[PDB]
Amino acid sequence: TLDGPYQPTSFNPPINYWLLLSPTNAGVVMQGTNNTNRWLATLLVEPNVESTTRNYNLFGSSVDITVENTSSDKWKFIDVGKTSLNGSYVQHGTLISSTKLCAAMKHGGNLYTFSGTTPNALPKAYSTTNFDSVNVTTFADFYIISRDNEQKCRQYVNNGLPPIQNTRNLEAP
Repeated sequence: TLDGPYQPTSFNPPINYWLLLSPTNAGVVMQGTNNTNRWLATLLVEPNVESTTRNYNLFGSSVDITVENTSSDKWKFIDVGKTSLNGSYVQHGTLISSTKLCAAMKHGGNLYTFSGTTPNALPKAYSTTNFDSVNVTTFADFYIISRDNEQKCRQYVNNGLPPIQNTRNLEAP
């Protein structure tokens, strides 16, 4: 099989697969909803950004969100979510990254993303509801890595993608 890259698209991902996103610049990286109780997204903020209100298109709506990135050297991924149609988005996990990669996976009713600071970012679970039916729309090129190969996803998120598009076969010893 071919891990990627795949171009921005919308689909409902199966459980037990990581989607590894490779955005180029700040903005919305990906979003997903179950159309019932969760509307979710990951935002990207470049280094060296003082607290500022930015506009993001989430599910077609114009949403103003106050963001900051105090890191001089690393990019900041921000997980955001709301739990009702008219609810406010709030910021949850963050991933402070030199690689500009983030990732999400549905497993066991939970939604996992990477959080922390590279090269020591780790998967962490959101478990406030059953997330199994949440779809995705990606706004960056992305790769698909099975949970059985989670070690490969961890290594890429923390250390970078290979310089060529052969991820199926490229892994550190």
